[PDB]
Formats: sequence, structure tokens, C-alpha cells
Amino acid sequence: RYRVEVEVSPRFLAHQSTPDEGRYAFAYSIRIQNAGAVPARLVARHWQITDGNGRTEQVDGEGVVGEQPWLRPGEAFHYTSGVLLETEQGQMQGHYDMVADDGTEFIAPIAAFVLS
Repeated sequence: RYRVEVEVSPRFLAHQSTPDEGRYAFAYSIRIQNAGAVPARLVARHWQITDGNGRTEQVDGEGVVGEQPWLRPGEAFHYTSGVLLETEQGQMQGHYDMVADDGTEFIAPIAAFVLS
């Protein structure tokens, strides 16, 4: 009864980034699709980004970009985000906290993609 698959596609931004000064800019799009039986919404988000040097940065905010979308079964939500990286390579994994209408609590892990 609880299922949510999210897909993210990053892309290098050479026109809006200067890697020569240690400034790499990657833009990624988020695709939240609800595959559970009961409607669910995203109330919180926590990204665990780890760079090629082992150091990692954790970020915690509300549901998504300041909104708590109520994804209904079969429906999906999508928005564009922007993050900056110190190097031209890196791996980012994270999860989304969601809640069913009945109050059941559960998170939606986000697959780990790489940037190059």
C-alpha cells in the first residue's frame, strides 16, 4: 500500500559554471511518482551528498522547495533544482520523508547517480 519511485537526471552546466576556478555547477530535475495504494505527500527531505574525497554534506529542509505536494496514487510531481559542487565529479544519494493519509510514516529512498 506504500510505494513511491523518484527519478533524477543531472546535467553539466558549462555555460553557467567555471570549473577553472573550482566552481562546478550541476542542475538536476526531480520526478516524484506515487506507486502506493493510498495517497501520500512529501513533508521532509534530506540529501546525503558525498564527494570523491569522502567528505559528505547533509542538508535538511521541508517537503520539497518549500511545498508539501499531495501525490495521489498514479499521479507524479516534478520540479527543477540547482546545486553547486567543488569538483567536476561526485556521487549523491538521498531519501524523501513521506506520509500516507492514514498517518503511516515512511521514507522514499532516492537512487544514487554520479556526476561527470
